[PDB]
Parts: sequence; structure tokens; C-alpha cells
Amino acid sequence: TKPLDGINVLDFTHVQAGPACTQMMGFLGANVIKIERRGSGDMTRGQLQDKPNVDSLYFTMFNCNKRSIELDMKTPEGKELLEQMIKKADVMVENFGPGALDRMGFTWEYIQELNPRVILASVKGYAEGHANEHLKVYENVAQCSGGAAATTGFWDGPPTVSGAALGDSNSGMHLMIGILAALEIRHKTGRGQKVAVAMQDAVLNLVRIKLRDQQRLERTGILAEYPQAQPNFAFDRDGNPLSFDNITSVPRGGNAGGGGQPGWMLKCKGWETDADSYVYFTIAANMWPQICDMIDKPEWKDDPAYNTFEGRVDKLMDIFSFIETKFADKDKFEVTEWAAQYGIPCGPVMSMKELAHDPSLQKVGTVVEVVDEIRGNHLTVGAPFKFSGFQPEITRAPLLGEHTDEVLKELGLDDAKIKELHAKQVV
Amino acid sequence: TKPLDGINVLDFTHVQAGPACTQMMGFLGANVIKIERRGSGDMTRGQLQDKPNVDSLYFTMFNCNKRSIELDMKTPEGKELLEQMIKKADVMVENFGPGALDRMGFTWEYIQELNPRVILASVKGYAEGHANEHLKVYENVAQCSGGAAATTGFWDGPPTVSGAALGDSNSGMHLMIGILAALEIRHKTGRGQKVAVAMQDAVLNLVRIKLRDQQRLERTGILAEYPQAQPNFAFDRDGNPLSFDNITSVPRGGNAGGGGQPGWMLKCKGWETDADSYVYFTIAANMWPQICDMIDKPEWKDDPAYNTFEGRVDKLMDIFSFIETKFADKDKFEVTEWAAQYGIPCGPVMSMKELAHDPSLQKVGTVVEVVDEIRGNHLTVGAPFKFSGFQPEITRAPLLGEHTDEVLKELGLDDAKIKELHAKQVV
Repeated sequence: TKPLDGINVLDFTHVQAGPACTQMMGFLGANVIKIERRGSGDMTRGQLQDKPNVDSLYFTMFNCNKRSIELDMKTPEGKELLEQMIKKADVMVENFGPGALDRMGFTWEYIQELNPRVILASVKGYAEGHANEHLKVYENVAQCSGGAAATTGFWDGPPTVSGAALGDSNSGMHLMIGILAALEIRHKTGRGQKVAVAMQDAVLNLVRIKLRDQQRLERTGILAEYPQAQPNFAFDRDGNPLSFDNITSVPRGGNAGGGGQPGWMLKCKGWETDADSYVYFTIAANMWPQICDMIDKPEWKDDPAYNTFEGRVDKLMDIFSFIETKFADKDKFEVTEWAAQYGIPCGPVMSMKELAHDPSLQKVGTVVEVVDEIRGNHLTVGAPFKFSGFQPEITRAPLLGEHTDEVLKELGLDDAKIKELHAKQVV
Repeated sequence: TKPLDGINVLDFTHVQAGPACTQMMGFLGANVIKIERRGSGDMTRGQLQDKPNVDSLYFTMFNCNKRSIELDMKTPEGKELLEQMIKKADVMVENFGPGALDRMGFTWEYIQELNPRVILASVKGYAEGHANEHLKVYENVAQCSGGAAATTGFWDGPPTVSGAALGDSNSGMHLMIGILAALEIRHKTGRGQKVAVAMQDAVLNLVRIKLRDQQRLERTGILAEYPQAQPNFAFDRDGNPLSFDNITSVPRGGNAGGGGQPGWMLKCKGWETDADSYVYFTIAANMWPQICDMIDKPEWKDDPAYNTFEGRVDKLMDIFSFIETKFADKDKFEVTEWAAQYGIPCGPVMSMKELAHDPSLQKVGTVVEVVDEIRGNHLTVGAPFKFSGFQPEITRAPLLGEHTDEVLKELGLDDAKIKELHAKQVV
């Protein structure tokens, strides 16, 4: 058995955040019924298709392990169908605008009346009660709102967005925590709850380490592990020096260590013509003797200018520069294997091509080839949590309205009324 | 009632990933008993302290709602105490190196014998069975291994780490999903399971969209929404036009839209001296007329080379440069409100300074002032999921071994036994 076997999810979600949540629930066994707007469905279907009139990879990689029903929710018959489905649901998931579901005729209070056991889960841009609770928020705007853009990139460059979906997929995974937590209390109370995750808040949770830094900066005036702490190292575009003398908000640290020990992104053989020929190399305070052996600087072992974190603050970027010279004739895997001999945390920048075809990720079920006879097989990311008792079974994303009749039959409707709903264009 | 009230967590975790998980479980009501190495404890206590001999903000912001017991686990008495604690635990959480808990004397098989209901949850670098299963991984090494670094930053710069903890806290949040899922299934089976999340996999999950792009790129030879698909725009090391002709792995796209529609990071007034004076501005397809209005170019509304995503592909970066000129005399909040009265998708880069003191985030319980009478109050990030039925009650982080005797008394030990354990330096 799987964790969410027998959990019925009434899934209103579209785009990335909501759909990621419900897909992952589906991977863990949930019965996910995706309600799609009649005639068009989820906008991801037609976004950046790789083959004309075939559902895009955007759609398929976020909508496996779901069934699709088309529904016109503006009709009295549509609202009536939702009421019956709400009565069979364990969780309702949505990412409509604020109030949208109330305006559709389904307030939390009316939903509780229909089903006291149902959990209502929502993805929002900003938290309810926020000054911006009504603003529309998409991926990169959430990254900007939550502190990530401000603290990502370089001191002499702009705020920069992460390639990782810190806004969308991250909010969906956070909502899944919320939903699962609500299921856990329901075993105690026998009652459903409303749970909501704001995209700003999900981002902020991941930038907790930068709120640490903001407070440290306020309290002490310096962040010793940042490149800017090195005297005369960091400069802006115009050549003005950037030191903590005048920094009042956590700055961009380039490739600094963050919540890790100090580190940097170092070039390996081929970097000029291969964008991903780098390693991340860490200088852990308890590994200085090992590093010194590796780079043949035994004279740095007993020197206090080199052998403590504090001693290294004025020169750490120089040290990285020197270490980097040792990698000039080695590729990133050779360097990783070499550092690993020393027990030094160091690893390659994996290219997306490398990840897509990596046998290890397919062995452990993290990159999964989905069987799709209609569209052709494709890769997706599987469950990142591995369990002793089960494996997800990932099945292809649904065609638009593919399971409409199937779902209506399960609601106990006979063929006559199904015909009529189709005839009436409710479904 | 809180979701995890009554859930006893035996918490071996240290640094960031594991502690973020168990902290957040604590926020949702779990009884978290943090096992710390006698005499030193969690390394974060001493990491980048703002006051000498006071637990650092790294520690306090990841270890609220926990109690601390000191234990020498390599003593036979320590192992016995652990066996007693395992019998009262619902969840054990750890992020030691591969095999480390086995070597401590507690294989999964032994653990199941001790307590058939206990869930064992682990943070790992790479998944079990991976070719790199034995590599040491922290934050930015995981960002590199999971595809984020390769696809974050600029085409003419290096792979770039996110300021957000994509490796650590993200893996911790993923582990929380796995633990809650294991709790869900235990209600059915009456048995605990083993659950593990690899930091690589947590990262790859958030970069799902880049694996979408890798497949699109392999299937079609182009990613039309990327900066490199604008002819003669992106330039290389010597200064020649970039194109997808020679790109076989998803490249860095600077501040492009990602999972969102096309956008860019645009300077606002003061950008020269304020690193965060920017907005993110999206050119959504259907919003095009409103953008032509705001920017005062109704010519483009009907012009076929301007009013279509396909038409814009060859000069989208030229459009952004002009929209940016309209913001040069307005701050990021003035630019945002101006776009918001045309319904246009736009948001400011929020600084850590702004976010740390934002009234709205404190109102909604996302930024929380923790009352710490020992060390002085500090801010933290609260729960990013908001529930109708309860609010977290965040309480200060424990001093090292603060609750040792309290916890031993809960195990049924008497004062003579407790005194003996202290004398033997077991606790």
C-alpha cells in the first residue's frame, strides 16, 4: 500500500504550484481528479509545446497520476456536480485568485456544511491579511517578494532569479506539508481544516539563512564569511569599493557558501567552451590540514594567517583563486574524485543533459521514464522521498476531459444524465 | 489542538537540513528531543556568533521548539538510554554521514525490533544506490549536483548558487513531507517505515522545469523563450552572437521568466546605490495591450512583429530596455503601483532589510519575534502554511543539555541514576 491510497483529491489547480502539489500526492497514491475548464483546460497544455497539438512537457511533467474531467463551473449543473464531488473528497486544492472560490459559490463555511471532513488547501501569492494579499504573483515575482532575488547573484550585478522554482514548485511542496498535517489532525478531530501557503512565505522559509544574516549585519556590522568582508576585494560596476562599512541589507555574495561552510565555484578544464565545467569547493574550518596537503601548501598548516576561519577572512578569495589553478588540467569529475580522496566536500556542476541521462538517477527512481503511448515517452522527476515500504508508480498525464464519463459514473450518474450534461455543455 | 501534538521526535540532526525539518515539526506541535554530542553539541551553536559564548542566530533560528539532552552515544550507557528513547519515539530524524547511524549500533533492522511503530527519517547527499552515494554534500554542492547552479545566472558568467537554501532547508522540508506521509500510512499499517531524502533529489524536484527544457531542447534544438533565441543578443567570451545552434544542454538565461511567462529584472530609481532597487516585469501575452498603454506605444498593439510572443522573440530584450527607461525616475513601489493600475504583472525586489521589518509579514506570523530571555529576542521565519484551526507558538531554542535531567525523568530514571549518568560523563 501507498501513503495516500484512498485519499480523494478534488483538484482545481493549474499552472505549476498547485499541480506540483497534487501530482506528488498522486505519486504517493492519492486519487487525483483534475477539474479543468471545459474546452481549454490547464494553460500549461499549450505552453511551449515541442510538437504541434500535443500537450506540452510543461503539462505532462506536472500532471502525471491524475484524471481529467471537463466542467463548466459557471452553470447550475456544474455547481451541483461540484457539491457531489466535494462530498466524496478528502482534499480540495486550488490556486485561483483570492475570493475566486467564494464567488463560485463555495465559501469555506459552505464547504464544511457539505463535508465536515474535507480539507481546503490553497496556494496564494501573499498571505491572507498581508497588505498585498490581493496581488497576482508568478514564479520570479515570488522570488523577488521573498528575498531570494535580492540575495542571489553578484554584488556588481542585478538581483537574479533562481533556475529552481522557488516560487511555484516550492510553494506546492509546502502546501503538501500543510495538507498532510491537516490529515494528521483529522485523525484526532474527525474534521477538515483550511490550509494555505503564500508563495512569498515559501520563498522566505528557504531564505531563513538570509534573515539570520540580516540580523547579524544589524547587530555586528559585518558578515565575515561574505566576499565583501575581504578588504579591497569586491567592487561595483563603477569601481567603487563594496565593504560592510556601508552595507545595511544582506548583499549578493556571488558563489559564497550560504548556510554551508565557506566555498566557491571553481573552473575546471574546458570552462571556456563548456558552461558547466566547474566544481563547488568548500573550505571547512576543521579540514584545513587536508586542504593544505591537497594543494601542496604544508607551510599553511601551522600559520595563523591561514589556519583559522578568522585568519582567512582577509584572504579567502585569494586562496580560492590559488586552489582553482590546481584544476586547470582536470575535468569536474576528476577534480571531484580528487577532493573526495581528502574527504573535502566538493562536487560537480551537473548539466541538465548530464542529469537527464544519468543512470544513477534513473536507478533510484528520481528521474523516471513515463510510458505515454499517445505522446511518446518522456522523462519526469519522481518522488524525492524514498520509502522502505513502497515505490511510486508513475502513469501518463491525462488528455483534456479524458476521464469525464469515468468520473461521472463514479458519482453514480446513469448514462442518460451523462448524455444530457454533454448535450447541455456542462461537461 | 496542533497537528503533531503527541508526536515524539528523537532528533539527532545538526547543521541546517535536518534541524529545519524537526523545527518545523515542533512548530506544528511535535515533542522534539534534540540529542546533542555531550560537551559540544550542534556545530551551529558556535557558527558565526554575534555575541561571544552565546548560541548563534544560526542555531536559534533552526532550533526553536526543541529540548536539548546531551548524550555520549559511544558509551554503553548512552546506547541503552537511546534504546529506551527509541521505544517512546514516533519519529527518529538524522543527517549523519552514510552508514553512521548503523555504526552507532542502530541499523534500521535493529530499530524495528526496538519499536515496530517508529519512523526513521534521514537526510542524505545522494540517494542510496547512487554511484555518488558516499560523497559529502552540503548546501551549494547539492545546488550544483541537482541542476540549479548550471541553470542559474548568466550565459556569460559562471554557474550561480541561489541565496535560498535549495540544498539544506529545501531537503528538510521534503523530508517533512516524507515523515508525514509515513505517519499517514502508519494509521493503516500500524508499522513505521524508513524514509530518506537526498539533497540532490530535493534540488532536482525544484528544477523540474529545467528538465522540461532539456527535453524540449533535445527534441527541437531551441528554447524560443530563452535570451539565446533572440538573434544577435546574447554574446560569448570573445563577443559573438549566441544561438541554440551549438547549445545542447539547458543554458543560463539571466533574468528570464523560467516557469513564468517572459520577463526581466528592470532597474528602478536609485539602482546605482541601492542593489535592490529593481522590479520584475513580465510580458504576459494577453496583457500586451495594457503594456502598450502604460508605456505609451499604442503602435505596437496591432503591429504583428510586436503583439505576438512569436513576433517578439527577435526583439524581446529590446522591448525590456525601453520599458526600463520608463522606471528611471520611480522607485520599485511606485513602478509596481503604476503597473497595478493597468492590471500588469509586476513586483519589487524586496531587500532582507525590508522583509525583516515588514509589518505585514509580522502580522501574518511569517516573520516572528521570538521571546528569548536568555539570549535576547530575535526574529525567525515562522510556519509558511497557515491553518484555520491553530497558530504555532514559537518558543526559544534550548541551551546545550538544558533539558537533560527533565528528559531522563520522563524516561522513568530516578535522581540517583541521573546523578550516576552525570558522574560517568554519559550526559
